[PDB]
Amino acid sequence: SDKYYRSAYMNVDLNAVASNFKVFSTLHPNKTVMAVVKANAYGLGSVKVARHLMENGATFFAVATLDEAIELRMHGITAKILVLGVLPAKDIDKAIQHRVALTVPSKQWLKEAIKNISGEQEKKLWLHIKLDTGMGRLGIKDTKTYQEVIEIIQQYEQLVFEGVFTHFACADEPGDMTTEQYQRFKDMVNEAIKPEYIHCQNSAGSLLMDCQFCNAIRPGISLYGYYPSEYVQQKVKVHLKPSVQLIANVVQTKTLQAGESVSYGYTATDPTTIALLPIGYADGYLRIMQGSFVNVNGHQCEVIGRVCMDQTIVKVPDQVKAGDSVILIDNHRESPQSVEVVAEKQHTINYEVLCNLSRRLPRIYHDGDQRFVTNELLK
Amino acid sequence: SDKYYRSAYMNVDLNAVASNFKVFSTLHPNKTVMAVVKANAYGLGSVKVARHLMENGATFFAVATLDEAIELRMHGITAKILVLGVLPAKDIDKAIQHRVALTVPSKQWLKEAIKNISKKLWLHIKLDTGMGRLGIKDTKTYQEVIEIIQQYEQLVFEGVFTHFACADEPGDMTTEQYQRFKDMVNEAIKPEYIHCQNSAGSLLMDCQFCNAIRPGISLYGYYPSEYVQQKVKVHLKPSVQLIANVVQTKTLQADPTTIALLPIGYADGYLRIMQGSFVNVNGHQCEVIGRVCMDQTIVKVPDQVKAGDSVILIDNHRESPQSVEVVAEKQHTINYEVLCNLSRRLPRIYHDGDQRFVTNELLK
Ligand code: NA
Ligand code: NA
Repeated sequence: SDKYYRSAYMNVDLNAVASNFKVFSTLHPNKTVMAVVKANAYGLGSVKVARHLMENGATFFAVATLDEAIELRMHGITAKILVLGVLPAKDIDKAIQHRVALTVPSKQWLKEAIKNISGEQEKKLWLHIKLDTGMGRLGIKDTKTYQEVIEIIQQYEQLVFEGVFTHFACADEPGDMTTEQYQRFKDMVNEAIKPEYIHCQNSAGSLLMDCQFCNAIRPGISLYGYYPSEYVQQKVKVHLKPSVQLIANVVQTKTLQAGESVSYGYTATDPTTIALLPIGYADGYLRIMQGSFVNVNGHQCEVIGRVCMDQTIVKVPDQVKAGDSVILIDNHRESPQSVEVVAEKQHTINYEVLCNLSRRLPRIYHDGDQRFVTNELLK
Repeated sequence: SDKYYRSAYMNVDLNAVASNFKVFSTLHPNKTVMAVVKANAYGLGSVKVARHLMENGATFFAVATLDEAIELRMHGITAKILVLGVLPAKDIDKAIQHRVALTVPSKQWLKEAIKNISKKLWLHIKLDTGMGRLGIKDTKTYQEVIEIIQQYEQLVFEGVFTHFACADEPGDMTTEQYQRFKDMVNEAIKPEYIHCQNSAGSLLMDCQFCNAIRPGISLYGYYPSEYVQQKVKVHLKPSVQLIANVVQTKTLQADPTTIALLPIGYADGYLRIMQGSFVNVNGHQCEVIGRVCMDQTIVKVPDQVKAGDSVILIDNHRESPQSVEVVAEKQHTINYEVLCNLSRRLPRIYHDGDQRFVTNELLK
């Protein structure tokens, strides 16, 4: 548990994350829940959330990069880990060494990966084949090439065909694409022997459909308590618990008299108090947040002037003083400080709001009565 | 040096940072250049920049938070360090234990802080000279704050400073505040460090009264604004490149085109709004199409592009269509934020004349 010396931090509720995970376990009781903790678990912290989820029965995680995988491995995570991106061929030995499964996006990739397998790392190379079934980006599109890759894997005892998966492009919105990909997926996967894991659903897909054919699900943002779109949120009645709060303590206040002003980038008409927050755009509270409202001791206050790199200014009631807690992002969907309202202010989606949260912010994890802190600057 | 396992990274040119530093040193020959390495040296990695700058004459550094100062201390930085932000009383002792100078924003703050004192305390007093940016406004209180320092042998009045609000724009405001600053300072004993200029102030004025300067963004090769760029001769060398290699290509039908998939996305700081931008794939300007994803970006490319080819997303030139300022415009923000957005997920590859060194915070 790291120390921190600036009252600006994120509260991460691990009980909320464990509830969300159960919601998914409960919705799909016959499937393996492959917890997606890529991008540092969407800003919350891969390691701490992964440890926590393991203590609650998670046996499989998905990340974006091998760096993310080795990071969980260097911190005691022993569950299975699948890398969703394409590993540079050179690094194949490190995946083998660290027991990390890998995505095969193409035949070419597999062929180049084999060539870089020196014999120093002799454990198995677990492989999940990615299939392209719709808005084709990454993955194998034709069944023939798919059989050929499987056929290649079967020449080497060291390579295991552990999974096959696909990703939906529009599942968080109305349309027949998703169901069209699902059928395309089965049509590809049926023309060859099935591997252990068959997974096609993200958060949207898992909350909206059952997909009996896909024995593993990959919930993401919803683990952290957020709906992947308004459509899904208004569609299903499952309850997800937001897990994040962004907080800052007022460090100083000044009273402007009518006629006096302050220049952070504001002139007062009546007597007004201003509070100085030690948080700014380098923490991920972007400049475009100007004019948004934040919660001070219960009341909505306006963010004035411009947001600076390390400071933010707020028009507040006179009684507010140094030490008062300010909630910039709250843990409730129907809140003027919800991740969604902030995303709207940033003209983006909830994913990016959490992702912008910089390393300069400590993560303070809550589990029942327990409290623990991670401060990257001092790690 | 750390390993890294995704072909996406930042090239941080320390030789460019050292030159920019010498330009300021040369421009203000007899001043201390208090190098601003706050916010992880605007995204470049403060530990490596500070260490590199100490090897080139840097004797004083400025950060935004005590965590930032302590981080430098943990890694061998021995020079002076001033926390520009306001540290509440609680943590003062740790600023004393670690030898970090602090900012006195008010008398309330000082008086109060004279209670977590339980080893010198180096204080730089902050004055509000007209724009409001919180600080002591009146000479009286200014004189009262010093007298208070004089009462404790452990408290040291090391400096006084102010922040100009509009040095990046034209007008007399800066000058008028520069005068107020003098008027206040000349009414009390003068401390060893007197500083009033940021990158802008440093590039545009001489300010002989102020014996120290605080360049920040410009140390890294960026002009604080176009107006400053169009008014000064001084040439700054941009120090950052953002690169990714194409992981796979795919050809589409219905105009038919080839798309390239890059292993970088908004979780790395290449924001969603970058859709519609251009990147440099082997000298070819290619558009970023479709939605930028958390981990991937798709670029419209000529059919001759292939897996493994390098893509420049942010280039180390100002004139370029991938300059930090062009990216800033696309992001409807300022160059400073483009740099701060770059995530911990990106490895920083430092260049120091064919000496390469990597920092991968994930394996660190
Ligand atoms: Na095999
Ligand atoms: Na003294």
